[PDB]
Amino acid sequence: IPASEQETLVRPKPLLLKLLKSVGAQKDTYTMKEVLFYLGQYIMTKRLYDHIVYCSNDLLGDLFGVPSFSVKEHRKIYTMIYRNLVVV
Ligand SMILES: CC[C@@H](CO)N1C(=O)[C@H](CC(=O)O)O[C@@H](c2cccc(Cl)c2)[C@H]1c1ccc(Cl)cc1
Repeated sequence: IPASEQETLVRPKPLLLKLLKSVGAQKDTYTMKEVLFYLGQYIMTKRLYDHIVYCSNDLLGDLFGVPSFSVKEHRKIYTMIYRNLVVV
């Protein structure tokens, strides 16, 4: 993962936005760095993470389309996030 990826500007789809609205200020456009941070906070505050995040229990599962995933497979995490947003 290159560092430039954090700068990508994105518009969340409603379900991603609903999730971000529980942890951060609402706005139309976010950086990827913000999205990952808010998802990070969402996961830790709700204790979906202990290297596995368990989310069949949670909206996050519907978002990502998985019951769980490893926090170390960053490529796959980006892919799952990307299908819930639009790059601007
Ligand atoms: C779930 C806790 C948060 C705390 O920063 N978190 C991690 O523990 C691990 C740490 C790591 O393995 O480097 O992944 C973080 C992260 C940062 C940036 C991009 C990605 Cl794909 C993951 C990052 C993370 C953010 C969002 C998502 Cl969806 C998954 C993991």
